[PDB]
Amino acid sequence: KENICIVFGGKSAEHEVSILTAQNVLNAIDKDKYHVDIIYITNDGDWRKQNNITAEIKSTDELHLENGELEISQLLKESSSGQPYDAVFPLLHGPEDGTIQGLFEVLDVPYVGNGVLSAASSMDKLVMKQLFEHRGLPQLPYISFLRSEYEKYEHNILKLVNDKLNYPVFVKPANLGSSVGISKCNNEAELKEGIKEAFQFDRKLVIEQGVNAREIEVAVLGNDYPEATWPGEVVKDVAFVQLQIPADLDEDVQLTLRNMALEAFKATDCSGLVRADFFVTEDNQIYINETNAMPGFTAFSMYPKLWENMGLSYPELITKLIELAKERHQDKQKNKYKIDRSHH
Amino acid sequence: KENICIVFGGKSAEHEVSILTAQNVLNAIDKDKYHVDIIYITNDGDWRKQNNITAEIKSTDELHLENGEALEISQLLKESSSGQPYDAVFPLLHGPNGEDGTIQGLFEVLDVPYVGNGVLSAASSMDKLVMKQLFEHRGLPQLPYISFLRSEYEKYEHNILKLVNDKLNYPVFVKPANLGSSVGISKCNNEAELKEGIKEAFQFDRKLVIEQGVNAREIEVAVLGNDYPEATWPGEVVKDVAFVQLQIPADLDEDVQLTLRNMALEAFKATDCSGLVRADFFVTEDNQIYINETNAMPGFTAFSMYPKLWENMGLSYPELITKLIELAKERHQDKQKNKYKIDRS
Repeated sequence: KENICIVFGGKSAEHEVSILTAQNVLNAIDKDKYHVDIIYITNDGDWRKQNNITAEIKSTDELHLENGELEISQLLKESSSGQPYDAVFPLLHGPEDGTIQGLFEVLDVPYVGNGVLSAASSMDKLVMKQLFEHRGLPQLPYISFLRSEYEKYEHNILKLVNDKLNYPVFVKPANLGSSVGISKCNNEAELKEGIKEAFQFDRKLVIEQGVNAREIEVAVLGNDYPEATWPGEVVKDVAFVQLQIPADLDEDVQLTLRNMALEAFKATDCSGLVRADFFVTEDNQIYINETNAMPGFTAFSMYPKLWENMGLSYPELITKLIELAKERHQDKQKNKYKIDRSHH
Repeated sequence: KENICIVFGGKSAEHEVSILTAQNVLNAIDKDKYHVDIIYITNDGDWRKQNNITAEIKSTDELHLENGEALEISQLLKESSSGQPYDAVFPLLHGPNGEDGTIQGLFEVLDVPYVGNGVLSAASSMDKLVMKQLFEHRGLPQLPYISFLRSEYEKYEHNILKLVNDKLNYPVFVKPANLGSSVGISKCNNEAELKEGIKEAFQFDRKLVIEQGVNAREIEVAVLGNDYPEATWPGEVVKDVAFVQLQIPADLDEDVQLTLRNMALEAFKATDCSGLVRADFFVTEDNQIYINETNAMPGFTAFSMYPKLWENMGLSYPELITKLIELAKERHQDKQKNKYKIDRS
């Protein structure tokens, strides 16, 4: 029997979605196969652990833990069965991405999903776009700069936005995911204001050409030999979850999107999973928008539903993610041995 | 006094250097200005704390090392033995386990202010392929190179070997992308050697870089700052052949030195560094410049390149340590300020 730790909560009011997600995962997890503990990280950063979850959690209130089992390191290094975890499943963004993965790595705890680089890469929209560019994936025109750069080269930068992009454009802090400080700008005065607004939240920005496009998402699962689902659509009458799986798109367009999703996964060197989010215009021009390293993971979110469409049930998906974590961490340690052995 | 913690040792034989660097740093810190705790990470990865270093560390044996207090990872790591939070934590160790970027992640989770590079910059300059991609986007010159995953070599071996031939001039270097360990690096003079060289590197890493090699001079530039970084004049390790005395500034034309200074700033920005970086270039006999790598955690003994480059600029080793602390606090205040505004929208 394998020991699993679900970690959820977090310093933010991504709180409720994190708790809900944990309920879903806990209630889907195969239980005579998995011994399961939970750690609720409160907002204040108190880690509260409950051991050996056996019953269906009927209510989200159950998971707002009060009591806790030790220090952070002790919480993570040992399962309730007295032995290390086979996998820890983070269902929180760490105060951003990549930080909690660092902590797991320092503790040598096996964990689900993306690693440090890939998590942080995907959370920085500029880095992400540069990785996608190098890989040959199509993207909309954009510009990026640092505050230091804007402070010295404003006129030059604002000229770039005019010669290179068509309004409307979006100004987007590079380093959030929260959508704060995003602004749609229809002209240069709006752009100027958008930049000023945004720099109140971040020291680095991307200015992207807007499009009218469908929002098409592909789920990828794996480590070294990832697989991609048929795409799904986030259907919306107005751009500013209702899902259609598979997406109403030509077969050839679906195949291209599946293969680009695999390329996007590789470009940011993902592990475990990624959701690749595209723009597909009414003429079937395809741009990758972003990858999401920690996609919504509720029983009804796009990422699990894309897998269900392929015949991979939600309990089976969670199992697959866990075995991937196990494999990745096993492979890390084995290469350590070979390297150690080389040094000797 | 301000309150500082130095973290050193780690899961490696980086140990002896890391210990010496901790000594140097500690002896460079004015204890009437700073209250200093240290944390040693043993090879098995146990954290051991020694409080309130007040005297010169005349020898390493005066450090307790494994014999400091047994430390769990907890909110406590933010608190000095004075009972004040640390103003800055100075990591003088790598990612034995994980990558670079992992201890930074731990510090961010615990909201500990720390010196130097953040998660993404640390991790990106430790992955040679991401690093190269970032430098290419920034328009910095680099030697020709190819990269691939094991899974890609597995199914496209022929095409890849032919890409090497059609793109790279032999000899080439096979480099694991994710180690700084030099384990699995090899110099390959033809396809036969390359093939061997690839097979061997894949024993240790799942992603490789193949690079056109060049014998050339190795020239380094130090950069210090967060949002308004400054670069040193370049330096070089003194030697007649390219196949521990430094020359600072390097024996290079002034225009070449200036170009390098500015390239170092660009490399700093390309990997979104904080605190510092060392940019390491190749410069050929005809003054062709290629950035080799950035180093997010460059050697930091009293006699190391990074410190000596600043010394030539008039910034003493103690002043350099104080500046890095001040940049650490600044960065962390900036995060706190940003989180507040974000949260309040």
